[PDB]
Amino acid sequence: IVGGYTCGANTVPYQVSLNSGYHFCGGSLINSQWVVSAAHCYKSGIQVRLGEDNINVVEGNEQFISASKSIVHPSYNSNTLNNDIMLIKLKSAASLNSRVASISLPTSCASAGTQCLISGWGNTKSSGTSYPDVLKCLKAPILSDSSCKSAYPGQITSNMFCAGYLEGGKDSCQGDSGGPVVCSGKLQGIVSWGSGCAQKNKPGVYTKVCNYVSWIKQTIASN
Ligand SMILES: N=C(N)c1ccc(CNC(=O)[C@@H]2CCCN2C(=O)CNC2CCCC2)cc1
Ligand SMILES: [Ca+2]
Repeated sequence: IVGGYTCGANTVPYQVSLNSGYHFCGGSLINSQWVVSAAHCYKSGIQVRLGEDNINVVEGNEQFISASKSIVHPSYNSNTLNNDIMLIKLKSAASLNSRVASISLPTSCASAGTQCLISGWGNTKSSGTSYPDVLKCLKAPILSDSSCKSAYPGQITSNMFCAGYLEGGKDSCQGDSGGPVVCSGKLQGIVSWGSGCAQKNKPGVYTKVCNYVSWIKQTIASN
């Protein structure tokens, strides 16, 4: 997260870290046994880490639970990142508490101009590399689809939306991948792609979660 701030410990209690010996992606807890992330975060041997603030220090509210299954969206295309969403099931139900909490799926999509919260353990530099070890936050509005499409002609689908700031300086970044965009109490976006981080006229691109709520609800009910 570039241009953001320290959230504070467990203030984003639906935020998860995906770990396979190291943090490699974010995710969102949507109920005691299931996580949503980006399909580009798929890999085998994932351990879900809940209740995290400093990801390099055991502070006392963590839950580490191995994934039992992963389900990438059936229409995921890795080249275009269309349908960049996956579901991960926990080997055992998480113990839900104030620091480990699920985030509601939308009932309908969010509008351009709605303010959201984006969070993650990703790079904080727009030039160069620096990884934070505590969770970083960023409040960012959803941008018009046309500004989105003008930034990335022919690369935006109906399953993507842009958020952030066209002037640059504030954006998500590598390592934030699969992490949440929460607007009005609902998970509306997943950190998916962009060009560089916090560059002028290159806003962040997010998976459009409202399009996938029926798929999510059907898939968890059958798995
Ligand atoms: N500036 C940002 N908001 C931002 C930029 C990049 C990321 C991380 N995501 C990525 O790097 C993703 C996953 C693997 C390939 N990838 C890409 O961005 C590759 N670029 C193409 C653009 C059209 C679809 C794929 C996360 C956030
Ligand atoms: Ca920790």
